[PDB]
Amino acid sequence: KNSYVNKKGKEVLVLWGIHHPPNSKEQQNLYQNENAYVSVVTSNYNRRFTPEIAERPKVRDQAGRMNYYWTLLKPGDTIIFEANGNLIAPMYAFALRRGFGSGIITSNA
Amino acid sequence: SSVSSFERFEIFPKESSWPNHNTNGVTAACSHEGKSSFYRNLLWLTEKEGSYPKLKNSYVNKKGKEVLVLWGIHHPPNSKEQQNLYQNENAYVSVVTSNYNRRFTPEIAERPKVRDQAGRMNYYWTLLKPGDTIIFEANGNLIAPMYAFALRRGFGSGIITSNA
Repeated sequence: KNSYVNKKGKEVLVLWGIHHPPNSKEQQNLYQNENAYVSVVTSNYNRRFTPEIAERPKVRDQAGRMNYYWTLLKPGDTIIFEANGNLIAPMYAFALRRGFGSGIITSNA
Repeated sequence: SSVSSFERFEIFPKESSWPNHNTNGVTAACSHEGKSSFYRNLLWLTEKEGSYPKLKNSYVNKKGKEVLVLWGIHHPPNSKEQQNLYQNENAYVSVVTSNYNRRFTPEIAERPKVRDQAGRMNYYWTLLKPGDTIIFEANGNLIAPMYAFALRRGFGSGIITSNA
């Protein structure tokens, strides 16, 4: 269990992953607990995650899956990461400055 | 926004619907008159004689029109409070109708205190059709209805935000 408080005064965008092994033996040699979990929570966020161990097609030569999540952490809001396996914890997060006239375009110029 | 009116009728009577569960669960977050109080349309069900037997209580929509039912599901900050209020760490709720079917499970984990409460309270709803039954089955963490609302659909209605 690890915690961060938003001391930036700006919307901290946190990204984390939840891994899903293709087999139960890999779950037991990377994370020890077969019935592992993760539980990322804030003041208004609350979600538990659980690895769905199952045999799947290889993509980038990987039968495993890797579910990427996010939430906005408000000014002064605390986030509490908790787990006993499969949590791919953030190194870095991004304190956003809102601004208008921005937007995504697809250009070959 | 598409309703003109409804009636506030007691869908599950506080005393008779729960002979095996203490219904007078009350919180400082829902305080009123300065003392701790609770929702006039919900019951916080807890242990009675230090036990929470598996409840199974049912209502049928005999109002002949869309009954909006409201219920909460509690999620403790710790496994001590999960035991002390609900007896079962393997606690669940299951609210089911003709076209509705949903099971709930307490996501127990420590969280940032809001309104001076580390616990969470997830408010769910469903429309109960004319003549349709709703069945509440649980062994913990069900915050059962007291009251529900038989709708009367309106036109020209809508929600506005006005300081006038």
